[PDB]
Amino acid sequence: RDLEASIARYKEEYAVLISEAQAIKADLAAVEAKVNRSTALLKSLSAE
Amino acid sequence: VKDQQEAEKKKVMSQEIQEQLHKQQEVIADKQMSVKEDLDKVEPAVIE
Amino acid sequence: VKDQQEAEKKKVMSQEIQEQLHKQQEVIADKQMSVKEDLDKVEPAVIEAQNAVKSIKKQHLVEVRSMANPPAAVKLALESICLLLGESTTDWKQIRSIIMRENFIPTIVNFSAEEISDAIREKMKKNYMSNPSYNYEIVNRASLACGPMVKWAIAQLNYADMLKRVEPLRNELQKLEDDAKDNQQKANEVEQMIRDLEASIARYKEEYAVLISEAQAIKADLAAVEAKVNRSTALLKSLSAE
Repeated sequence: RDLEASIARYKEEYAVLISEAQAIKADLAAVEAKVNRSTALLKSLSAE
Repeated sequence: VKDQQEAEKKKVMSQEIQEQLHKQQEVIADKQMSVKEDLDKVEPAVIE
Repeated sequence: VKDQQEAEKKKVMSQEIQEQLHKQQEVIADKQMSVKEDLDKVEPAVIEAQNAVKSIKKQHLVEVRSMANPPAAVKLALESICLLLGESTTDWKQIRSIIMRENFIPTIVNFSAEEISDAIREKMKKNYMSNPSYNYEIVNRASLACGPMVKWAIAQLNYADMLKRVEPLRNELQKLEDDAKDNQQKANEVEQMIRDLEASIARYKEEYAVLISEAQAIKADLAAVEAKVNRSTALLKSLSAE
């Protein structure tokens, strides 16, 4: 049970960490959208 | 994984406890006959 | 968990391999000394066996038709025929046994351990009474035909009565080999099926971290939806008076 508790409780709170990682990927994806959108406008005004 | 395997290693020696449960049956069977022998013998002395 | 445990139960089967590899060390050590014994013994026979093929028809056929065999050849040809299940002491039986064209085949077929100890013990006694004979007259010039076969007849006696020292060694090797070879087949099997489990686990285990994260994504979305429901319900009850 000491292992089982260690097996159990140190399995799902560690799955909370990957949930935080998912937020980072979403934030990185949101930034990546800003990366291309800003670059697209930047090259649009190259003629100007 | 290693926590589970160690737990299952203790589950393997929990099967050893099942063997000791078979030993418990041997202990109980030998004890019951010894108690029966004592019951036929010890009781008159207790009255004395 | 069980697949790895089954893989680790096969790792327990892999834990048998280094015991079997320790048996391999026993096999290798026993093989090396057996090979060393073979190297000290087998090599002259290979030379003699090749010399049998090198023998020319003219050397043998001419001397078979001789009206009297030389005394050097008589002492050595008689013992050779005793190997051929034709034990005899007459020259004509020697002549007949060699006439057949099928006699060029068994110059190599004859093999050492077919010899009975009593038959072998007769030859050392024949060796003692004929020690100056055999290879010594082969070197002289007794006959070109006798050369390859006399030394061939000299051998097969340095194998018997001491291959019996190798018989327990080879029998122990056979017990070690057969136990190891079937177990070594398991070793190849265990390694393959360990990878098969691990490959299955690899495609399965690594996807669960994404899968549980997907569940974490749903509960995060579920909390956001639930928060909106409570917030919007508070708005409606506040806007109820309006």
